[PDB]
Amino acid sequence: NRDPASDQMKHWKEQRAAQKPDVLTTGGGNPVGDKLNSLTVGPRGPLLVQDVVFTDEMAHFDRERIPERVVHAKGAGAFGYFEVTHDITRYSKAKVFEHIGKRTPIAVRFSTVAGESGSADTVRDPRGFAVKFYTEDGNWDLVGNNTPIFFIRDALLFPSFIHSQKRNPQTHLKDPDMVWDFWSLRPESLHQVSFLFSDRGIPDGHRHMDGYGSHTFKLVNADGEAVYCKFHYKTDQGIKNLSVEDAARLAHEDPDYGLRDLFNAIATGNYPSWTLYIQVMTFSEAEIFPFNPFDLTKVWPHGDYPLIPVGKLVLNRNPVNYFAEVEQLAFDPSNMPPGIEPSPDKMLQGRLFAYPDTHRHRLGPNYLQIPVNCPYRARVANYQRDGPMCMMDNQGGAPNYYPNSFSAPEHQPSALEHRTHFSGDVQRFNSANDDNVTQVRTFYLKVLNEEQRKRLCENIAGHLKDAQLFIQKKAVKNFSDVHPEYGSRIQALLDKYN
Amino acid sequence: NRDPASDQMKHWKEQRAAQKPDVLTTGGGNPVGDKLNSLTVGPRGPLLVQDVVFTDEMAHFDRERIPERVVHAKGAGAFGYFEVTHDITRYSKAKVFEHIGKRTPIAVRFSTVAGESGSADTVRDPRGFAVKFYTEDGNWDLVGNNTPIFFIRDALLFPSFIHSQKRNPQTHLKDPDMVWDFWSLRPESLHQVSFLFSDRGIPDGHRHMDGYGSHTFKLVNADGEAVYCKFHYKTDQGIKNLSVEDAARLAHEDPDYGLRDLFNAIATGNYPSWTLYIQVMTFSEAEIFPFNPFDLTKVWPHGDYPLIPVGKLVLNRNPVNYFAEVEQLAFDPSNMPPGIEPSPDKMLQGRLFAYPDTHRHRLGPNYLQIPVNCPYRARVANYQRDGPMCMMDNQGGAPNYYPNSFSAPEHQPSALEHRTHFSGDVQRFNSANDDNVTQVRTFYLKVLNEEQRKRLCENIAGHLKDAQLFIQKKAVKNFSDVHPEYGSRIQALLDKYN
Amino acid sequence: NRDPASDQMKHWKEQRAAQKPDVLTTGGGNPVGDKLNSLTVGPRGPLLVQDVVFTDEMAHFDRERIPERVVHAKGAGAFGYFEVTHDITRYSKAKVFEHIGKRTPIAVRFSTVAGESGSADTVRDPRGFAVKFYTEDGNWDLVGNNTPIFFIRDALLFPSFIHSQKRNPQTHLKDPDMVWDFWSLRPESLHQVSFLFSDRGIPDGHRHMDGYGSHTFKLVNADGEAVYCKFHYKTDQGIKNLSVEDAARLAHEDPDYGLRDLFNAIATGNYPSWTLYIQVMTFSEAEIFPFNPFDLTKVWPHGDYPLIPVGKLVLNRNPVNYFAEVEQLAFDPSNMPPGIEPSPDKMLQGRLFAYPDTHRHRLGPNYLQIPVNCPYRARVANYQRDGPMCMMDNQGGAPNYYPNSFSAPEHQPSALEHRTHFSGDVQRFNSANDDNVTQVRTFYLKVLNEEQRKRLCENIAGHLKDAQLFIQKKAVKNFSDVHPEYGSRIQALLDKYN
Amino acid sequence: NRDPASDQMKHWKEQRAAQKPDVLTTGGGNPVGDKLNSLTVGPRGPLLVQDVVFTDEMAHFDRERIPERVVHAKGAGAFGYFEVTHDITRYSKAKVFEHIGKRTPIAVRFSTVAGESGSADTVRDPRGFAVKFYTEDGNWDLVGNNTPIFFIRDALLFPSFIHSQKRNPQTHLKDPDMVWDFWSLRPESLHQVSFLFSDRGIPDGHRHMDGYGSHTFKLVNADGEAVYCKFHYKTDQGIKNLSVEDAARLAHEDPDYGLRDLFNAIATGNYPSWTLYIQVMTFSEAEIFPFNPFDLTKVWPHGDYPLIPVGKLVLNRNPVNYFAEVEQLAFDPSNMPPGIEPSPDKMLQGRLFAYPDTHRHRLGPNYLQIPVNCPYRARVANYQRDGPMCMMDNQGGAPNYYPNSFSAPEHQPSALEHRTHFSGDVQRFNSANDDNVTQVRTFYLKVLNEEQRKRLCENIAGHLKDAQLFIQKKAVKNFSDVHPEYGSRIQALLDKYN
Ligand code: HEM
Repeated sequence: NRDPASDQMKHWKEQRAAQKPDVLTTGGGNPVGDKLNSLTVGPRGPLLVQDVVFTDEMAHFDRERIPERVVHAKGAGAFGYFEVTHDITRYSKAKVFEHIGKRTPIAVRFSTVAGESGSADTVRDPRGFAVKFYTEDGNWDLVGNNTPIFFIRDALLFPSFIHSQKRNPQTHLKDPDMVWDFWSLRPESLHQVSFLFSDRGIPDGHRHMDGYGSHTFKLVNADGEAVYCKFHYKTDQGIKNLSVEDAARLAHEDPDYGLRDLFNAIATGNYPSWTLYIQVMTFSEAEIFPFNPFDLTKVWPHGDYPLIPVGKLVLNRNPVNYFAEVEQLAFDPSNMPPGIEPSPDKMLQGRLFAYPDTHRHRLGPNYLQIPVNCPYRARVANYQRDGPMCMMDNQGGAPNYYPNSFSAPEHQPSALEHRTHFSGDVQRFNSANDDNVTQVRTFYLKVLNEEQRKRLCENIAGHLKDAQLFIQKKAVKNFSDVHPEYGSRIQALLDKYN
Repeated sequence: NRDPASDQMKHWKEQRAAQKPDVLTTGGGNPVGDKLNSLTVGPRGPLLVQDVVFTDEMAHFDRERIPERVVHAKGAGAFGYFEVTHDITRYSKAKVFEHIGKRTPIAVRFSTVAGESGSADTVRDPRGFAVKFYTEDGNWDLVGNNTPIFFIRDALLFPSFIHSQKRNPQTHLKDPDMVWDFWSLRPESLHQVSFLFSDRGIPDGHRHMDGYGSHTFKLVNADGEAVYCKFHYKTDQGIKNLSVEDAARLAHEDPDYGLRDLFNAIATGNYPSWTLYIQVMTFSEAEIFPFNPFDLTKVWPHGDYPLIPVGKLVLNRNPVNYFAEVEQLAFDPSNMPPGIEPSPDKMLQGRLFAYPDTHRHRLGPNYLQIPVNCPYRARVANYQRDGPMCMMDNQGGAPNYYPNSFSAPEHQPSALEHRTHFSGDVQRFNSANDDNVTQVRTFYLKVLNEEQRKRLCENIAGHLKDAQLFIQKKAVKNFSDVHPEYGSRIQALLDKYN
Repeated sequence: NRDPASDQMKHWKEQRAAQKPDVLTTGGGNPVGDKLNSLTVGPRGPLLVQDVVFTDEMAHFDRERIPERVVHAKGAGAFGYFEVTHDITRYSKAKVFEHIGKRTPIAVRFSTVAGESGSADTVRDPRGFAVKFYTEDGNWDLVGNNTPIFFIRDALLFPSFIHSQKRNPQTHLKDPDMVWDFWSLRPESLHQVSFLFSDRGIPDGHRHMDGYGSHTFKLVNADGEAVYCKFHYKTDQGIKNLSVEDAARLAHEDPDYGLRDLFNAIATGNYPSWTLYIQVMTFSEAEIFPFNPFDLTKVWPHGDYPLIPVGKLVLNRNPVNYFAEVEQLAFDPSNMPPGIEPSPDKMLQGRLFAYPDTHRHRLGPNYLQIPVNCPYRARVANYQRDGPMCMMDNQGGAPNYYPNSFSAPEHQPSALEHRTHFSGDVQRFNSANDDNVTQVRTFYLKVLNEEQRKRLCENIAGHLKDAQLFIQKKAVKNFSDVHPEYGSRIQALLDKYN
Repeated sequence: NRDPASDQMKHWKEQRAAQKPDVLTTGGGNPVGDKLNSLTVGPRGPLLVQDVVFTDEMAHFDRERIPERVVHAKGAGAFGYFEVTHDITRYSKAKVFEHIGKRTPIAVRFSTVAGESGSADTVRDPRGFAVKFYTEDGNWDLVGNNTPIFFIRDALLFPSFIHSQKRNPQTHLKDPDMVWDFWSLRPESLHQVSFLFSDRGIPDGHRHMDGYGSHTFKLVNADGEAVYCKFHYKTDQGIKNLSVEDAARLAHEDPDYGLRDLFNAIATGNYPSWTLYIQVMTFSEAEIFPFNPFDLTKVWPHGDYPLIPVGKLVLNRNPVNYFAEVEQLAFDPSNMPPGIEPSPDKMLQGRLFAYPDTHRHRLGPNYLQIPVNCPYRARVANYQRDGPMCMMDNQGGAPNYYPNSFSAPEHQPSALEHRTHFSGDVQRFNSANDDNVTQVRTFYLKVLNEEQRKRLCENIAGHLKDAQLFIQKKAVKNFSDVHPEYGSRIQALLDKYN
C-alpha cells in the first residue's frame, strides 16, 4: 500500500467496527439535522439569523488560528521517555536522575528557526530540538538547538539577529544585506556561521542530528555542592546530512519531509533514541578557563572536559492531534526542578524571561493547563488564581493568600537555590571583544577535512555573493581573521561570482 | 458563631485533618523554597531576573481579570436540578420534559443590569435570572429576566438603551438626561418602566422574585406540530421586596446582600425552588391576538392564556469557586435543543447572535470547553477544530471535513427545524407605533392598588425630577397618555420638587 | 546593480543625507545608552531586573505575531486608483461611479488560498484579488478571486472544504484522500476543478490574471430600480501562466516570486492596470435564466450577457511597511456603500458575516481604526464606543444613545436598502442536485483546445493518482458524467500511474 | 441651573450652532437609512443576515469592555502641567527640572485600591495619585499613593496582600479573617494599617489629600553624581477628611462623589495644585541610617531630612472621553528619564516588572500608541516592530536590526545608568524582622493627638471585631508591641463588641 503517514483516515476508520458515527452536534451539544444546507426563506431567498448552526460552525472556523512561534514556527513533535542508565547523583539531586533504570515521560518538538509555518523543512538553518520532562519536581524543559553554540553572547542583540534572518520590513523578501550586514558587523558570530554553512547545515530529518543544551547549567547535589555542566544528547542513528542538491528538490517535492519521516519512523516501530551526556566543570576550573565559561559562542574541549553518560531519550509515540499536542506545546527554560539551575550566561538569563513572556501572548495567561503543558506527574498548589480560559477547578475554596492560618500549601526550604557570591559594579559590560576566532580557527583546521573546507567555502559565498560589495569586504576580513585561507578561498569564489 | 459565608476558610480547614499542607509550587510544578523573600545580590542589592518564582507568580497576578459582562456584570450563581412534574409532551418532544419525575442538572446566575462589578445588589434595576439545563440534546439555556416584558421591541435600539442606563462618556457619572431622554422619546418603554418603579423594582434578595422567559418561544411536539409559548418560573418563597429606605441602608451596609443571602440559604439547607409554567398560543390564536404576539412590551393575559405547570427548579449547591463557576458561566439563548425554537420576536432574533458573540470576546473562542459551560450530559461530535486555548483532545485524528467516506459524525434528520412559511417585502418595519399604552393602563388601574399607585408615582418622580424640564414635560405627556391621573399625579409631585 | 526590492535599505539611506541618526529609545521615549550589552552585576554576574530596556525590547519581540488569515494567508499588496471611464449611472447611484474621470483611491492584496505564511507563491491554487475602494459613502470592498466561479454553493460546506485542502489533523501533511474524498463526494465541484487544473491554475505572477467578483451583486440606480450584476476586472498585461515545470523550479528557487515581481514592476514604473466590466441581468431575465442565477458554480454566458465597461484599476505605489499596510489589511464584503447590495447567493450571504467576524479575532474589535482599514474619505459618526485598543478620540463627549434630543448623528433615508419580496417556507433547500455538468461540459469542449484538454487531464490525474482507488473510481465517474472522454482520458492515465 | 457635571450633553449641543448632525454611519463608513428597525421579511418575519447594520453595531457593543485594573480599578483622571519653581539641577540632570519656570504637560489618575469598577469612592482605603509627565526625554510616570509608606517590604507578598483585601474565592464577599489573618501574621504592616484606620483613612475627594512617591529614588546630576530621594507633592487646598458617618451616606448617595467633585472643580475653573518637594539622602547617610533606607514601611524624618521645593502640579483640564483618556491611561514605574533611576527597594524593583506586564494584557502589546500613553513630546525610534493593533506607520521601511550600516537610530552613551557597586551572595534575605514598631510608636505618640488615638482605635476594632478571636488575639498583641495602650485601648473595645 503506502506509508503510514498516508493511511491515516484509513486507520482511524478501520479502527471503528463499533461504528455508527456519532451524532453531529453544535458546540452546545444540540443535534444537527442538515449541515450541507443553510436555512433560507424559499429555495432562493436570504439567510436567516436563526441558522445558529451556520454561525456556530462558522464562528469557530474564523477563530482557528493562534499566532505561530516568533521563531521556530515550523516543526514536528513526538512523545517517549527518558531512562537513567548511569548515575550522576554526585553532581545532581534532581529526581529525574535519582536512580538508574528510572524512566520519566518526555515530549519533543523539532523545528527550524526563521521560516514561518508553510516553509520547507529541508533548509540551511539551525534546528530546535526541545525536550519537556514531566518529573515529580514539576516539568523540566531543556530547550536545546542541534548546535552546542550560537551566533551571539548578549540577549539584547537577539531581536536584531532574528529580524535580519527574516524579512525586509518593506519588501517582505529575505535580504542578504540584512543577513550579511549583521554578521560581518558582529564577528562573534563566525563560530556558528561556520557550523551552519557546513555539511551539518541541513540534516537528513530530525532523527540524524544531535541535540545540545548549548548553555552552561548549574548542577547541585544533595549537600549544597555545585558544579557547572553541558548537556549533549547524541544521535543513536548517526549523523547524515542532505547535500544541497538533495535539499532543494525536497523543498518542493516535500516541503514537510521531516514531519513525514519522523511520523513514519515511530509508526513502523523504528524508535529514534539519543544518548544524553554531561560535561562537568567545577567552580575553580571555571576561574581558570582561558575563556568565559558562560559564553555561548564557546564549547568546552572534551579532551579537557570528556563527556559523562546519563541516560537515554526514546521517541516512540506520534501525536494524535498536531494542533493540540504540537502547535500548543510550550517549552520554558525556567522550568528547572530543584537540582538544576542557571548559570550567569547572558543568553540563558534572558531566555529565563522571554519564553513564558511569549506563551502568555500566543497561547494565553493560563497555557500551563493545556493538557500537554501540565506538570501532570506532580502536584500544583499555589496562591495564583483566576485569569482567562481558566480550566481546572481554580483550586476550589482554598485560602488564596500567603501566609495564612488555614493549611494552604507551604513552601519547602529544601528547594532553596544554591547560595553563591557576586561582587561588582552594576554596569553593562562589553562582550563583543571576547575572543572571536580561536575556537573558530581549530574548528576549521582540525575538526573538518579538506573537502569539507572546500564545501564550507562554496556554500558561504554562494549566499554571500548577493550582499553589496562592502558587506562582502567586511565579511571576508573577519573570515580572514580566523585563518587567512578561510578568507582568500572565499574571496576567490566571490570574485568569480561577482 | 456566625453565618456560613463567614465561616468558609474555617470549614475549608476543619475539612482537612488529613492535613500536612501541600508543597507550594510554581505553575510548572517546581517546588518553592521561600515565597516570602525575593532573590537578590546581598540583602540590600537588586532583584535577580533569575527569581523565576517572582515572575511566575506576579505574571499570573497581572493577568487575573477578564472583561466583565457588558450588562448584568454583578451576580450570584448556584447549582441544583429541574424536575418534571407534569407532561407537556403533546406540545414539546424535548428530552428535558420527556417523563414525569425526570431530573436534569441546572446552573443559575442572578444579576442586576446596569452596575459594573463592585456595585450594590439592592438597587432598583431589572434582575437577570438565567438557567442553563444540561440535557442529552446538549445544553438548553433560558436566559430569563424577573420581568415578563422589557423596554423595547427591536434589538437595534438595545446598545442605545444600555448606553443611556450606564454613565456619561465625558463624566463617568450616571445621567438622568440620558435615562429620561431615551425613555420619553421611546414610550414603548412605559410598559416596563411602570413595572420598574413599583415595589418589585427591588426584590428582597434573589429568592423572592419570579423568573420569566419573557419572549415567546415555539414548542414542537413529536408530530411536527408547533405552538407558541411563554415560560414563567414563580417563586415558592413568595414575592418580597425591600422598601427603598431599606435598600439605601443595605446598599452601603452590605453591597453583596443578595450574594450573602443565596449563599447562606443553600448553606443552611433552605433550598429555593420556583415552579415552571407555560402559557400556550396555537398559531391560530396568534393570527388573531389583538397585538403582536411576538412584541416584548406585551404579556399574554392569563384569563385568555392560563398557566400550565411543567416541573420545579430547586437550588441546592453553592459554588466552590466563584470565578470559575459563576464569573465564567456563559448562557447563550441559541442553545435550544430539539423541540424548543425561537419565534419571530425581533428582540429574540438579535439575542440569537449576541450571546455567543461576546462570549468569544470575554471568555475566548473556545469558552464552551470551560467545565461549567460544557454540555457534559451530551457528546460533542462536529467538524470544528483548533482555536486558542484548545483544551480537549481536539477530537483526535477524526476526519475534520463533511461529508466524508470515513465514518466521521453525521447529521440527524429528526432534528430538522419546524417548517413555517413567511411572505413579504425585505424591508425594515416601524414598530414604534405599535400600541404603547393599553396593557399599561390596565396594569396601572387593576393590577396595582392605591397605595402602590401613589408609591410608583413618587418613586418615578423622585428620579425624573433630576432631568431637564423639556424632558419631564415629554416624560409626563407619555405618562398622561396611559392615564390622565398617572400623568398628573406625577406632575403634581414634580412641580413640588422643581 | 540589482532589482529595486534588493536595493531597499540602500535607498532608505541614500534618502537621508539630512542624516545624523535619531536617538534610539525605549517605547516610553526614554533614551538608551547601550543597546548591545545587558545590565549585570560585574561582567560575569547575573541580569538585573532593572534592565528595563531589555524587558521593553524583548517584551515587544515576544509579541510581534498576530494570527495569519485562516485562508489566503500568503500575499502581496499595493495602492493605486480606480478611474471611471464609462457611466453606469442608469444601473447604479454609487458615488464611486458618479462621473466619468472620477478617481477613487484603492488598495489590493493578492494571495494564494491554502498555504500558510511561508509557502511558495507559484503553486496551483485559486488566487485572491481583493480591492478596497475609499469612497465618500465609506469603504466598498470587492473581495474577488481570479475565478468567476467557485467549488460550492452553500457557505455551510466551506469549513469542510478548506479543512480538506489544508493538512491532516494527525499528520500535518497534505492528504489527497481529503482533497479527492471531498471533491468526488461533491461534484458541484467540477466546474472550478476543471478551471483549477488547466493552465490558469498557475498565473505567471499577479499581474497576469483577471479578477472576478464571482458573486452576483445587485445594483440600484437613483430611481429605486435594481438589476443583478457580475464584475470582471481583466488584465491589461495579458494572461500568462507558468508551466508546472517552471513553477517547481521557482517554488524552491524563489518562494516569493510574486511579491518580488509586483514590488519591482511598480518600483520601476511599470504599473499594472485591469479594466473593470459588469454583466447586467434584469430581474426578469433572472426569473428565466435556466439555472440559479445566484449559484456560484455558474457563469453568465457572454453572448447572452455582454460585458459593459466601467473604469480602470491601476497599481502605482508599493508599501513602505508590509506588516502595517498588507498584513493588517481587512477586506469585508459587507462594506458596500449605497447602490451596491448583495443577492440571495447563499455563498455571499455567509461571507456577509465571516469577514468582520475573523477580523475582530485576528486584528481586534476595533481593527477599522487601523490607518489602512479606515474609511478616510468619509466621516464616521455612530453610537459605537469603547473596546480594546480604542485609538480615535472615541467620538468625544457626543451622545452615545439613539435617538436623542441633542444633535448627535442621524440616519439618512436615501440610504434605505432596496425593496424586494420573498415568499416561502423557512427550510433548508438541497442545492446538491442543481446542475453540476452542463457549463462544465461546454467549458471542456469549446473553451479549452486539444493541447489543453490533454494537459488538464495529466495535471488532474497527476494529483488524483495519490488517492485511494475507491476515491479515484468515484472521482472518475463524476468526470465521466461531464464528458465520457474527460472521464476516460483520465482513467487512461491513472491506470498507467497506479 | 445645575453643576457642570450635569449640564454635559446640554453643552456639547449648545456648542454646535453649526449643527445639522453628521450622517449616522456603519464603521466602514456606509450611511444608514433606518437604525431603529432591523431588516426582516414581512413586518412579523425573521431577521435577515443581510442586516449588516445590526451586526456591525451589535458586534461592537459586545466588545466594549476590557479587563479593569488588577487593583486601583476605580478612579478619576485629569490633565494640567508641572512647572519648575526652584532648581535642583545639583541633584538632577533631568530635563523636566532643567530650568526654573519650565512647564511640562501632565495627566493624573486618582483611584482607590480594592474596589472594582462599580464601587464607592468614599471608602477607607489607600488612594492612588498617579502623574504621567510627557518630558522630552520620554514619559516619566511617577506612580504614587497618598501615603509615604506601605503594608509590605517584599513584592512577593503583594498578590497575597491584595487577594486578602479582595474577596473570598468561594463566597465572593469581603472577609475579615483574610484581611486580619494577613496583617496580624505580618506585623511589618502596622505602620500603614495605622495610617489607614486614621482620619486620613478617607479623604474628602482627591483634591484634599497629599501625594507621595513612597519609594526611594536615585537622582543623578550632570557629573555622574548620585543621591537618594523621596518625592512629596502636598495639597495646596489642605487636608480635609470625611467623618465615617459622612462617608457611609455618600457611598449610597453618590458612589462617584470624587469623580463629580474633581470634574466640577476644574470645570468651574477651580484648579487644584500640589507643591512637589524632594527629601535627599547622600550615599553615606544611607550607610548610617539606623534603618534600611530602602524599606517601604519607613519614612525619612524631616527634622533630619527636611523637604526641598521643586515646582508645582496644576490640574486644569477634564477628559473629553473617560474611556479613551482615563480608562486607557497606562502608568509604568519604569518610565524613568535619564536623571532619575530606581534604588534597591524591593517593592520598587518588582513594580519595574509588574506594570508593563499587565498593560500588555489589559490594553495590548502596543498600548504605548494609545494617544494618551504616547511620549508625544519626544521621538521614538527603535528596532521594535509589528504586534497586534499596530497603529502608527510601524516606522516605515527603516532598517530593523541593530547594529546596521544604514543610518537607523543609534544609542546615546550619555544615557548610561549610574555605575554603582554590589557585592553579595545571591540568596533570599529575610525582611520580616526589620524594625516593625519604632516609627509606628512615634506616629502614635507624637504625630496624633488624643481624640485621634481615641478614634484610630474605634475605627480599628470596629472592623477587627468580625475576625475570629484568634486573629483578634494575634492582632492586638502586635498592636500591644507598638505601645501597650494602643493594645488595651483596642482590647477593651473588642471586648464590648464581642
Ligand atoms: C510590588 C509592589 C506593587 C506591585 C507589584 C503593584 C502592582 C500594580 C498593578 C499590577 C497595578 C495595575 C496597573 C494597570 O493595569 O495599569 C497597579 C496599579 C497602581 N499601583 Fe501598584 N503595586 C505595588 C505597590 C504600590 C505602591 C507602594 C504604590 C504607591 C507608591 C502603588 C501605586 C499604584 C497606583 C497609583 C496604581 C494605579 C495606576 C493608575 O492609576 O492607572 N503600587 N500596581
